[PDB]
Amino acid sequence: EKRTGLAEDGAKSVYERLKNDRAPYETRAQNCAQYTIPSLFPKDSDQTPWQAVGARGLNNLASKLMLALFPMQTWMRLTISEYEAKQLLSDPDGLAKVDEGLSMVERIIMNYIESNSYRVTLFEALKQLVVAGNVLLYLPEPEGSNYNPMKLYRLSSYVVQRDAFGNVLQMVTRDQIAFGALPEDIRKAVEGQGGEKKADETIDVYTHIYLDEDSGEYLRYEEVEGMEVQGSDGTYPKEACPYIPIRMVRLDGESYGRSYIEEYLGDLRSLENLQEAIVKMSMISSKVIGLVNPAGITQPRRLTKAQTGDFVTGRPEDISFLQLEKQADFTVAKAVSDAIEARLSFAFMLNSAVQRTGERVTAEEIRYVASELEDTLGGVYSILSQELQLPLVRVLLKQLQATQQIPELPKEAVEPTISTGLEAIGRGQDLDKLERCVTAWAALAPMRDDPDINLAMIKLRIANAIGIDTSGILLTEEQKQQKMAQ
Amino acid sequence: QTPWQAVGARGLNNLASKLMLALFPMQTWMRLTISEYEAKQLLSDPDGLAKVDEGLSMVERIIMNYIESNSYRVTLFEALKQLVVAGNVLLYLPEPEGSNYNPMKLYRLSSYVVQRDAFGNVLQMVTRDQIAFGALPEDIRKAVE
Amino acid sequence: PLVRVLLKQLQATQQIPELPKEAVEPTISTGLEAIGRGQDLDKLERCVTA
Amino acid sequence: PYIPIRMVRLDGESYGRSYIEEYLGDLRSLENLQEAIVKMSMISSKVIGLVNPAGITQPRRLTKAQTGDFVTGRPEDISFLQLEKQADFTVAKAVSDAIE
Amino acid sequence: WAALAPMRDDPDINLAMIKLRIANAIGIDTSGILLTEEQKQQKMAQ
Amino acid sequence: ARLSFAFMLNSAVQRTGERVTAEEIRYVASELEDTLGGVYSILSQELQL
Amino acid sequence: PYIPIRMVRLDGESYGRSYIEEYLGDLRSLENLQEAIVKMSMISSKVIGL
Repeated sequence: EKRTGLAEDGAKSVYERLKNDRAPYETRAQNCAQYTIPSLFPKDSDQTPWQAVGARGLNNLASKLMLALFPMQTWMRLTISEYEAKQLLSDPDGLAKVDEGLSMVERIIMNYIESNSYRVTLFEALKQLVVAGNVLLYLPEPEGSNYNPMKLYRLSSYVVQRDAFGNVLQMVTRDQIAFGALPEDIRKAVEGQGGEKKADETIDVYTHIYLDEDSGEYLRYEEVEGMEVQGSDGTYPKEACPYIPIRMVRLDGESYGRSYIEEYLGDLRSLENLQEAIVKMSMISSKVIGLVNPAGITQPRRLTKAQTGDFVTGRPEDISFLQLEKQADFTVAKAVSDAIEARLSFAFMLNSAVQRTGERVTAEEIRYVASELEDTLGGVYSILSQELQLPLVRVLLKQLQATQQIPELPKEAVEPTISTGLEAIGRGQDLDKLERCVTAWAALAPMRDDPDINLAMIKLRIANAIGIDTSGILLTEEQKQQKMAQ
Repeated sequence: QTPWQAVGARGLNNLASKLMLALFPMQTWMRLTISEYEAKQLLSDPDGLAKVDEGLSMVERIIMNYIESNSYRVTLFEALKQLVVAGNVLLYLPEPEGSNYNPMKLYRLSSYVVQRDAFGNVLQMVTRDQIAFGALPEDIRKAVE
Repeated sequence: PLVRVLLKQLQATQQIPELPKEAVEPTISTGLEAIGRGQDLDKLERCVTA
Repeated sequence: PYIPIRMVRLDGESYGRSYIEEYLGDLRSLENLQEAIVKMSMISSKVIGLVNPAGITQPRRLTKAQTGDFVTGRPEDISFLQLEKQADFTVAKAVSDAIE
Repeated sequence: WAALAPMRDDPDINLAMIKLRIANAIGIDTSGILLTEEQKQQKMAQ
Repeated sequence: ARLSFAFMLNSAVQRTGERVTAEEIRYVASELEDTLGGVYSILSQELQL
Repeated sequence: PYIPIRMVRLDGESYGRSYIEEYLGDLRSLENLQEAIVKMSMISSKVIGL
């Protein structure tokens, strides 16, 4: 069947069209990668760098973020939905069974992420997210309990179109598979479409995903050499598309995202250009060249051949050694280079932005400057929890629930709330409030045996101000007199 | 074109980061409490009161759950940057509409306009989107040709 | 303004289960009050130390 | 549902002022200077030989020499072009730094 | 839990609930952390 | 020096510039731990499992 | 039982990148410089009478 809508005139033809507005982004990504790690986004179409600062910064930033966002620890938290949680009012037996299945679900997701090598690709994705605007993550249908890894498309080989509100209208990926590696059906279709193909010839395979105007849901198909692939068609519901295009830095009303490094590219290239001319300098400067005056007696052969300790026919007025003596010029260059590199280290939260060789670095300023690095990391992290973490989890839930790898739970826990960050680590806001109230209560120990002060009321008021539940914090009359008797 | 120095870049970035962690943290950040007038009514009625405070600090957690689930933090960040560099930002939050992914919309100063009265209340606004024809809704698309 | 609006939008779509009149127009604290490190707590535990 | 926000108010006016605007002077000053400084560092780090063509020392023979090599020439013919704007720099640096 | 030693002999504070709540926020199993009624009164007797 | 950070050589701490404090040693050492945790958490997925 | 391992993945590619590659520029630089310096030290240690 000929399909229409956004897929009216072929997948490849859409890819081609949308590529036009994507181009700036991939130029920008190519420039940033040039001065860090070029293999992330090479300057092929529309060699290593001199300095390694870009390289170790990017590597650092990714590592840090990946150990924050996706640690070996449990990192999401599923909890009962607010509405259904109001239902199980005065039903602890029926509740605590919900939370048991939810925290089971937690563990299943975790076991999946562990066993399908999600961490490794997430790393590569973070690098990409940092250097270029965007990554496209694709997680296929679980399909058994097999090794189901994730797939990553770097900005160069995929394309996106968003509406007014930033919702995804259509996507087109473009794999480049060698003919030999293609499935037989596809392989046969291709050569049956004319011209016999060599095993090492590469074949563009376009994958089109798009919103249908009629259905409130996505359609997908694969498309090779202008013809749709046999049984490559499919559909995805709007709220759970397994293709996730991620932006690092949003500009609303725009299909792709800006990148992190781009903001600090000015100072990065500046460093690169300088570090080059300095290294070259040092090379001229470490080269010894003698100068025998040919008007003199001292003959150069006789010098080169000499053993150490040797007396040789000559005068010292004939030989001189070519001195560079660009000694001051160097320290000006160095001072600048150093300044910039220092500025970059802060932007890559390298811990050795503390390392200043100027003065005796106190201990007290270290804590303050290290908390400027924590400040700016909290920034990217709290943005990448929304952008990368929550969508990845939300989609994994729906995917696993579809294949009944998630044993049936009671209605309450089908749409739970997904906590991430410090809550899940078990170091959250609730615990803090509780153990700040305990420390506030211990400060009325020097009046425990009160004359007429009434500890009960003050005890409850402290908890209220701080904001603990205080649902069964105070001992009731019947339970207190019961405990007074025993 | 990029700038020669990155002091401004890290400066703005710092400022926004700090502000956004202060204004919109993962913690609860608003607090809803009984109105002064109606609170005077429930004088000597604790049982009837702390039920109000119970439904309110429910409301808190609902708003919070929405802000978490609808990516409010990420757009607030971009808005704070905008707010610092250009004088003003425009936030648009559409009708919840089911229980779906309803994000917020941001209009930079360049693509919206405002007129205020004497007392500074809003009289009119006019935003200006710039959509590719292909992305438009079919009804509009067909009107346009 | 952000909060005030959300309240009115959520109460419109009855994504906010009905509460008794008192809590339809409440007062919206922000800042330190909410964090649980406010003026009230300070005054209390300054009175305990006195 | 449309909320137009201002950063810094000026009463009786539809739009708001910005935070950075207040400090723009010192910011553009910085940007002008750090430019002129960066460019300085590129001049200063560039080696350029000067072989006196009245002389004996021929430049082809200097560029082709290995390290350790002895070569026909006199050190009155080669000189390396020095920028020595060492003091002028630290003036510019002092000011840049003060602003930063 | 060692931080509520300066109020172990509580007047009307209820250690039981706060002890379980701390464990929940941290996120231990709490599957048989509290002493049950029959097992507690058994231990009080012995 | 730069390469020593990249190879997590402990003696990237060793700077002859200044009297190296005790408090910065810890902080710079944990840059090396940071970047080691990086390669390790990858190679655990790539090589170990 | 054949396990081919990659260090640094590039999705859609059969072989992996290396860890050192990312820092090779600074490494060859050192090698070149250290060579010219060691060679300097042999010229500097050599006594020749005239």
